[PDB]
Amino acid sequence: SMSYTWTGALITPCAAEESKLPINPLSNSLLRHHNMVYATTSRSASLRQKKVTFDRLQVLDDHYRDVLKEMKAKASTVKAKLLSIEEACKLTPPHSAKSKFGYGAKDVRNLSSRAVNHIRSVWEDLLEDTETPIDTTIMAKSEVFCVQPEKGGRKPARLIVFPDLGVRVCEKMALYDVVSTLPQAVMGSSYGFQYSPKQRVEFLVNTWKSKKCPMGFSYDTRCFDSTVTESDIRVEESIYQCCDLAPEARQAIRSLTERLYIGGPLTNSKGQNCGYRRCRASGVLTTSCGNTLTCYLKATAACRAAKLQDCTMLVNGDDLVVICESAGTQEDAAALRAFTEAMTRYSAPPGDPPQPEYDLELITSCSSNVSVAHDASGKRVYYLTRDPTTPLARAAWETARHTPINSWLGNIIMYAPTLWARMILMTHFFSILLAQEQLEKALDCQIYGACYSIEPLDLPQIIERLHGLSAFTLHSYSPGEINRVASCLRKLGVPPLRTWRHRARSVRAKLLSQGGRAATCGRYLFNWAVRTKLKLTPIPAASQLDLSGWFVAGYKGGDIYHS
Ligand SMILES: [Mg+2]
Repeated sequence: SMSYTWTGALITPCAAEESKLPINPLSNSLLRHHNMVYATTSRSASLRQKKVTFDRLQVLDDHYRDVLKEMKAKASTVKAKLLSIEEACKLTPPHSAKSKFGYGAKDVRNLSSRAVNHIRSVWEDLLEDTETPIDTTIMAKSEVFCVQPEKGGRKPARLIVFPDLGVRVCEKMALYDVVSTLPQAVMGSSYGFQYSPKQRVEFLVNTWKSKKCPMGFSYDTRCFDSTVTESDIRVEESIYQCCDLAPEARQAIRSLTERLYIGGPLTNSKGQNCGYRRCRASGVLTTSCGNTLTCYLKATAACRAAKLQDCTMLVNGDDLVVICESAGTQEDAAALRAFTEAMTRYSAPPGDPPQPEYDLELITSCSSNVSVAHDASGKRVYYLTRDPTTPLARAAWETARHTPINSWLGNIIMYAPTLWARMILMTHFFSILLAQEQLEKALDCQIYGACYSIEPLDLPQIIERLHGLSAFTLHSYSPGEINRVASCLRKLGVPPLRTWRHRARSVRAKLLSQGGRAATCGRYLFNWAVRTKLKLTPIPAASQLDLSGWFVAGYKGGDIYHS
């Protein structure tokens, strides 16, 4: 069937859309080539619509059915709980999109009578009506990027599709426990969202070293959400139904599957009918779990079709990396083509054709790659890094324009050991918080799709527990990483590293001048900036903070707020 059908009504914005950095940047200090930065808007919606609209032809074989049965047997060990209205309400982010029924996220979190009474009626309606498609809103997503190195090369807006707030709270009641527990039960160590960055690199490095002769590849499915078929979504449900479930949870899942997950009408921000979806909606609770299960099922079956040997996969939503035993350069390239042909039959054709890779450091998955540096004792440390271009572009945007979600904080947390996060991101934002005395103020950021409210003065503890003490002492970065960063700073017009070393000293000195958590930030976060390096010992606070559910599951698109 067609992934989408369109009526002609436009994807419209809800308010003014900004597409460029403000006229005189609030921090030309970070980035000088302001014209390189842009944000996507609804103006490019039709370009995205063209890419994402096509007929899916899916052919399932015995390998697919075999793997599905294996997955179901593991799912059948799961017992899932229904969430109470109160528990589900508390998972709603404070700035979640308001309901058309006259209440908003604040009312949901406060358990207001209007909100709670509507949510209860939405729940009963899932039991009373098993078929009527549930309405969804379609919008163009606002995301900031740096322009392609081809003069005028811009990505079009992604299209987000989500149901009303009342429905989203009902999804949590029925499915939050399922999507939080089932993927690991089914996929075991292949489930990527159970790992912190440090644990992910460890799993990757250990997997690499376990092969007599390792070969690895990432597989990029073209527009994964659009490739998800009605069959795939019902197969996903068939896995959920293997859980022990409350009767109303079973029904809610059955109704949500047929009324929302498999497809439905698309309404624009003006309330006009835009058309019809028959693929994955980006903005429902099951999107991350569903994509991960579907990708894992198709890829695992595809490895079997391709006769890849000793495959170990790591799956994060639509992101896939596999490491296996090599059969020779020639036989690998052939196997990889067979794998791609199998994935294509399963309705997951590639964007960029995959390439066998015989150096772990050259594989990028989840936009990231493994690289190597050295700690104080000169011991080899592996860490995850990425090209810093998008993080820096978004940092510049967030410095110049007010933003609800602070991607720079998420990046500092997730990439704390990197050369660019330590020298640029940390230096830049700590100077800003220092100047405005906003240091103590908690900020919103996302980790694996879930929203968290985090105090920047807690970064030392967070980083140590997540990445290890070596995150504060890494030196001797790889030539490839140094050159990638240098090239990035050239392109964006970011001042040279040596310069950041200077600003850092000033910041470090000011932080120490304050004492307390501020002083701890000075000592640990900026020890790279001095030669007379303060000896760094494990912080007392590291081990005694609530980092429980930070790396349990993926929640991208699921409207989840943690703590
Ligand atoms: Mg893809």
